[PDB]
Amino acid sequence: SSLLDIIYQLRQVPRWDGSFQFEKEDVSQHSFSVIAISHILCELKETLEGKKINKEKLLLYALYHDVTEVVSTHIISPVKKNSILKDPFNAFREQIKNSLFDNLPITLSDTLSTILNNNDLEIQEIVEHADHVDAYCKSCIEVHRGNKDFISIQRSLGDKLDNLTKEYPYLKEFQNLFLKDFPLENKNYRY
Amino acid sequence: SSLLDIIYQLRQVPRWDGSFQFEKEDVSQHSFSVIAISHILCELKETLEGKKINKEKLLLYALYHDVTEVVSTHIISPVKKNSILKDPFNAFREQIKNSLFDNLPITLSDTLSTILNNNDLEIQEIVEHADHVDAYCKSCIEVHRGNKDFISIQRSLGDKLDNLTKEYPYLKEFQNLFLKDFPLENKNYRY
Ligand SMILES: Nc1ncnc2c1ncn2[C@@H]1O[C@H](COP(=O)(O)OP(=O)(O)O)[C@H]1CO
Ligand SMILES: Nc1ncnc2c1ncn2[C@@H]1O[C@H](COP(=O)(O)OP(=O)(O)O)[C@H]1CO
Ligand SMILES: [Mg+2]
Ligand SMILES: [Mg+2]
Ligand SMILES: [Mg+2]
Ligand SMILES: [Mg+2]
Repeated sequence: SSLLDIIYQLRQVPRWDGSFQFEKEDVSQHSFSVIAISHILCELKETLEGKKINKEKLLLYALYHDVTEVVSTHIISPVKKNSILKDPFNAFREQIKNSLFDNLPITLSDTLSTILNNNDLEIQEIVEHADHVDAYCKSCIEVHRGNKDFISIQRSLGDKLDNLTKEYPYLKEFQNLFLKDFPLENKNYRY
Repeated sequence: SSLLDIIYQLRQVPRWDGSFQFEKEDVSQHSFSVIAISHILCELKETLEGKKINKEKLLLYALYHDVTEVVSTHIISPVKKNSILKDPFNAFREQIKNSLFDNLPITLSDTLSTILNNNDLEIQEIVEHADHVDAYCKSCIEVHRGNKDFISIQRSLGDKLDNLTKEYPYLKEFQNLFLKDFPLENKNYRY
């Protein structure tokens, strides 16, 4: 099976192609952050919208949400969202899904296929929001480092986030708890 | 709350201090790999040992299993396992747990405390094994890159892994599925 190799190979997939970064980011670091953000958003959403989400499936979906970029590489959204490329890249992403996991036990094989082809719309939407939050946070850290080239990136991500908070109250709550002073200049928790 | 800041601050915590690495590894990359390994080990263990594990708690424990290293930094095991430092570092790790998460909702606060102070012994043991597997895998990748300085590291980690496979059949199965040709020289799945 290639599955363990793929998990480590995600470190070789860079994000933010074409932008100067003070800190280079790979898909594994991004996915770690998306898992944690997805968990936090889930807890907030459960309490506000009065429900219980299946966190096993949510966390596993977040964990593997970008695993196909080991084949496609990471195509930045200004490129992937172009009308010329939008549908073909989703079709390509779908082709990678249907091919990735071959030499496994049916316990793993079925469970891996279930995760990749997940049709739980709410879990997909939570991870999509977590994905946007993480992109915003990265842009905040770069700006904080002094990277003027991410100012316009932070602004458009922040504008899209603001609009999402008007429609998803759990995102507004997340914004209020964490995204108003981010990152922290004083990491008091270290001392 | 410092929780979101801490999630990103784990990128500033390096592993393998005092060893030459061709690729520098941080706690976020390591934790991503441990989450995925913990999931795979859990599926194998469930099938072999005839049970169902609560994967929500397992994955969340793996996710945060090294979060206290944002305060302690990452102390390598030859140092932390010295008889002089063994108990004090665990006491220190415990002090960090009881202090980390302050300004949260009780939904988050209680859930975060539950995860950190988890007393499910089996979940702790799965993550401990995943942690050893990840260390072995890192050592395999470095050796594969040509890093002769990790040969003796790979050997001792491999020896400890071999002994663990004699006592935990799900680890032997994992070894048979993934750890016999690792990493792959031919990443055929990319093409
Ligand atoms: N303004 C931007 N300029 C350049 N790259 C960007 C920008 N915004 C995002 N990226 C990169 O595309 C990746 C994912 O972005 P996203 O998740 O926020 O957008 P969607 O794919 O969800 O539409 C992100 C890092 O490479
Ligand atoms: N032989 C070694 N030489 C130097 N550093 C090591 C070695 N083995 C492990 N490390 C580093 O200690 C970290 C964790 O190791 P571990 O998880 O396998 O050992 P335990 O803490 O579980 O006893 C690891 C990377 O920094
Ligand atoms: Mg996105
Ligand atoms: Mg993503
Ligand atoms: Mg360990
Ligand atoms: Mg660890």
